[PDB]
Amino acid sequence: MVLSEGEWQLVLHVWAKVEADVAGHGQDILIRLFKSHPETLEKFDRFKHLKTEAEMKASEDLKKHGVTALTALGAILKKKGHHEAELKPLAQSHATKHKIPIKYLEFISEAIIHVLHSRHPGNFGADAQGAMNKALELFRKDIAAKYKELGYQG
Ligand code: HEM
Repeated sequence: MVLSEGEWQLVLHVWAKVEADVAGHGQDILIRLFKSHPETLEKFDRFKHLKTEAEMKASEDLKKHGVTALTALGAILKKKGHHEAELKPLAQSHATKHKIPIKYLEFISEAIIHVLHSRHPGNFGADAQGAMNKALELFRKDIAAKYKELGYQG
């Protein structure tokens, strides 16, 4: 797929608001993911012991990981589709070290979209949400093709 420049603009305009507080957004998103789909927490050996949302909120580690994850995504989105180099090391570790099925990349995409909708309603109307969704679908499609070259998904 290919996003138009107007679609990238909408994606990068809400992302600039996320960057005003990366750690806060990274915490919200990972928590939304774990609550919604608790099986995804089992992939994290570091965090699988966390029992409640209050424990999650208080985990410094968890918040440090959310910053790491978001920063990597942000770097991919700012490429506006030319992200081949960035995607390689990410597809290699998620496919052969962590073993994250595409399905889970779909659940986190849903969590990213829930949180932006809640926090940034004025900058995340229907067109901006469709543009974010296309960007995350592109990301997932390229990752999936890389998983296949790497010997992991299907
Ligand atoms: C927006 C999509 C995602 C991004 C951009 C992302 C990014 C990252 C980055 C930058 C790291 C550190 C370096 C590395 O190991 O490659 C990481 C580690 C990891 N990721 Fe992801 N990730 C994403 C989706 C997920 C999902 C959906 C899961 C699991 C349900 C997952 C599970 C993990 C695990 C288990 C690690 C290791 C954490 C630790 O022990 O240090 N990732 N990810």
